[PDB]
Amino acid sequence: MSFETRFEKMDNLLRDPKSEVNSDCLLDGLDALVYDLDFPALRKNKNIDNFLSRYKDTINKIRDLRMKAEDYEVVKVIGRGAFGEVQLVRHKSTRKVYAMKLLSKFEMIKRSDSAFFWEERDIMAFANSPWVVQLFYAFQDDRYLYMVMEYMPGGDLVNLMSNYDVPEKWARFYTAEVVLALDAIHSMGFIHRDVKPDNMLLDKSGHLKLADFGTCMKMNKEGMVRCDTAVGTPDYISPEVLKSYGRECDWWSVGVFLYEMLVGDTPFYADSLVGTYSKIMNHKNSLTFPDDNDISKEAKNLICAFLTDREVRLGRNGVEEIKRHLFFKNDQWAWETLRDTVAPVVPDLSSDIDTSNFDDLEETFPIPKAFVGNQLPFVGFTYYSN
Amino acid sequence: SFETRFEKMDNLLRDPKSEVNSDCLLDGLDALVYDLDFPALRKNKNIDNFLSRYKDTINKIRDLRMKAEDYEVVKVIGRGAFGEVQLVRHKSTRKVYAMKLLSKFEMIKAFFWEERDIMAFANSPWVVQLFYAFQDDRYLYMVMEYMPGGDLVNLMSNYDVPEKWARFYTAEVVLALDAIHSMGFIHRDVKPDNMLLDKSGHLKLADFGTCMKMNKEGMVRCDTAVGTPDYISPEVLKSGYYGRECDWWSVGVFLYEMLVGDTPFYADSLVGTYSKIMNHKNSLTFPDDNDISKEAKNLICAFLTDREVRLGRNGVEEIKRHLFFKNDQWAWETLRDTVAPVVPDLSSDIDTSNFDDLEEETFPIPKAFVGNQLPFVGFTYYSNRRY
Ligand SMILES: COc1cccc(CC(=O)Nc2nc(-c3ccnc(N)c3)cs2)c1
Ligand SMILES: COc1cccc(CC(=O)Nc2nc(-c3ccnc(N)c3)cs2)c1
Repeated sequence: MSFETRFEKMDNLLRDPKSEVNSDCLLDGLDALVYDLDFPALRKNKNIDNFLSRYKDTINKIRDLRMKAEDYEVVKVIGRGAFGEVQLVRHKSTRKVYAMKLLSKFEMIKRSDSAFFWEERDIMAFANSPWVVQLFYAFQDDRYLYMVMEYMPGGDLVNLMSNYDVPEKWARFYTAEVVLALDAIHSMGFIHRDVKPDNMLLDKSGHLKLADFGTCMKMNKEGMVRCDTAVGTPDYISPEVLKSYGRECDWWSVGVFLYEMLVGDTPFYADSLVGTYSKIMNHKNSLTFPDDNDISKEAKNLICAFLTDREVRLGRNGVEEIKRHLFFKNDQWAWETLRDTVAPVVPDLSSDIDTSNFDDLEETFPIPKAFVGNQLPFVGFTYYSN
Repeated sequence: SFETRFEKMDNLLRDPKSEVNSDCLLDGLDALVYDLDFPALRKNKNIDNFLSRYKDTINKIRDLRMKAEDYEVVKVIGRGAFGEVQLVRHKSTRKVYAMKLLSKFEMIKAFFWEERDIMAFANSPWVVQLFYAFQDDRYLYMVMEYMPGGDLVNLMSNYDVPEKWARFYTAEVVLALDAIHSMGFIHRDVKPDNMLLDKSGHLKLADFGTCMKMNKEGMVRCDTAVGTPDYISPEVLKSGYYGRECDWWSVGVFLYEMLVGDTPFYADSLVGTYSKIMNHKNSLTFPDDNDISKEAKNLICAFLTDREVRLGRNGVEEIKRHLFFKNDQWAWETLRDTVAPVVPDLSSDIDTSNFDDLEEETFPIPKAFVGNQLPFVGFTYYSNRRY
C-alpha cells in the first residue's frame, strides 16, 4: 500500500459502524480508564493522579454531551429478565417513542456472564430485516448497558396463546413467519439456540419480529458452533444442545412452538427442570399427542419431522425442504409475499404509547485497593445511528 | 438541542487542538494495551479478556498508524539529554526530514508539550516546522523539516565573524525571538546551538525545551533557574518573577561571542562563570581589538545590564532603532528575502557536511498496574492536523 492509502484506510476505520476502533468505541476506552482509576488508592501513583487531573474538565464535558439515560422519560416497565428490565421510553428532545433494555454491569460481572450482549447488539444494529427488532442507539455508564429499539406494541406469542385457542390457520401463519425470520438470522451466520414464544413479538400490523438475542452465537466455517453453558428452562431446547452442533437446533424449537400452539401445553413439560430434561432426552417415547381428532395429519407430521434426532430432522438439508412441507399448503398466502398479507390478529391501539398487551409490572461494586478494570468488558458497546 | 449536542461532540473529535480528537483517543487505547500486556496483570480476567478481545484490532492499528520502521535512518546528526536527532527518509514518500527522538524511560527517571505545540502551530518562517509527531512504548518522535546549513556554533567555529555578518545574524535572531514572544512565550534559553540555518543560509529557531507561557502581565514565575551557564541573565540565575527581557540579555551574550571569539563571562570552572555573571557590572570588559565598532560595543552593553535599564524593556522597536543595525543592504521588513552572508553549497537533499560525525535502557516489567504510557497520551500529530 501507499502512504495516502494507509492514512485513508485508518481514517475510514474511525467512521465505520462495524469498526472496533470507531470514534465511539475509542471514547468508551477513555471513559472506562477514568472510571476504573478514580480511587484514592490508585491516585497515590503520580502517573495515575496527573493523568486524571489532566483529563478532568474534558471527561466531564463528554459525559454530559454524549447520549445518557436522563435524555429519556420512562413511561412504563414493560418487562423484566435476568440482568435487568425493558421499558417504554420517550426521548425528551425528539419526543420519539422506543423500547429500552437495561443490563446491570455489577450483576453481569458477579454472575460471570459478561459477553452475550455483543451478539444481541450486532444482530439488532445491522440485521436490516423486517423480521428483526431494530437497534437505533446503544449506550452506557458505570452501572448499565442500554439498548434503544423500536417498540413492538402487539405483545408476545405467550400473551396470544394465553388469550386464544389457536386455530390451525393462525398456527400455519405464525410458524411460517418464524421460519422466514430464523432463516434471516441463519443468513447472517447465527444460531439462536433457545427460540421461544417470549422471543416472538408483534408489530403494529400484527406481524412477527424476533427479539432478545441473548443465547445467539456466530457459526464457524462449517456453519457450526460449540459451547458448555448453563441451560435456562430446558422446555424449548434441542437434545444435542442439552447433551453439550449446527442450525438444526433452531428447527427443533419450531416443532415445540407448533406443538404448544395446537396442543395447549409443551411436549416435554414436567414438574421439575430436571424432569423436562429427562423427557427431552427420551423424546422417542415421551412425544405423544392427545386422543382428539383436532390435530390434522400434516400438523402431526411436521411436528414429528422437527421433533426427531438431528440426523433425520426436517431442515438438515435447508429451508426449502421445510417450505415444501404440506402443512404450509394453503390458498391465502405465498412465502414471497407473506409479510404483505393481513395478519390473523391486528392490534387495536389507543396511542403511540398504548401498553395494553403488556402485563402490569441495588448492589454496586466495592472500592478497589488496586486496579481491577471492571469497565473493560464493555468498551465499544456504544452505537449511534445516522 | 439534539443536533447542537451532536455538532459540539463532533467538532471535538475533529479539532487538532482538542484533547479528545481521533489522535489522542487512539493513543489512549494504544497506551492501555501497552501498560496491560504483562503476565502478572493478565492473571486478572478483566485484563486478560480485554487484551485477547482487542488483539487483532490493536495490531491492524499499529501497522496502519505512523511507526519508526516507516523511516530509513541516514545519519545521527545530533545528540542531547533525552535522546538523539537523526536525518531520515520516509520509505514510502521518499521525503527527507530531521527526526528528534525522546526517551520515555529517561524522561520519567513534560517539556515536550510546549515544543510540539510551537513547532506545529507557529506558522512562521523563523520557526522549525513540525509535520508529524508519533510514539511507541519507548520513544517520542518529532518529524521536522531538515535544516541543512547546521548551527551557529559550527559557523562561529569555522569563521572569524565580520561585523557585517554579525549584524545580519543578530537581526534575524531579534525577528525570530519577537515571533515567539508574539505567541506569548519566553524562550528562556537563547544560544547558538538553538540557531539553525536553512538551505538558503537563513535563520530558524529550534529545540524549544525551556519555553514557557507568559501571564496577563507578560511575566513568568519560576522558583528555579533555567538555561545555559554562559547565557543565563542575572535575574533567572537568582530565581523569581521575570519577563521577556531575559531573552535580550542572551542576544547580548550571542553578539559579544560572535565578535570577540569568547563569551563575556567565561571563567575556568562553571561556578566561575556564575560568579562573573552576578558581577556583570565590573566583569564585562572588551579586549584591545581595533575592530569592535563603537555601536557594537554600545548594543552589547545596552543588553548586558540589569533588567531595569536593559534595551528591550520598552519593546522590540527600541532595539530595531539601534544604530548598530543602521545599514544600506537590508530593511527589517524584507530581511529574510535578502541574500544570506553564507549560502550553503550542498551536494544533495541528504548533504550532512555541516554536521559532525556521531555514532537501550527501558522500564522493568511491572508486578502491578503502573501506567508508564499515561504521561504521553495525545502527543500524536497525524490524524488531526492543522492545514
Ligand atoms: C437478558 O436480560 C434481560 C433483561 C431484561 C429483560 C429481558 C427480556 C428481554 O430480552 N426483553 C426484550 N424486549 C424487547 C422488546 C423490543 C421491542 N419492543 C418491545 N415491546 C420489547 C427486546 S429484548 C432480558
Ligand atoms: C531534549 O533533549 C534532546 C534530545 C535529543 C536531541 C537534542 C538536541 C536538539 O534539541 N536538537 C534539535 N535538532 C533539531 C533540528 C531541526 C531541523 N534540522 C536539523 N538538522 C536539526 C531541532 S531540535 C536534545
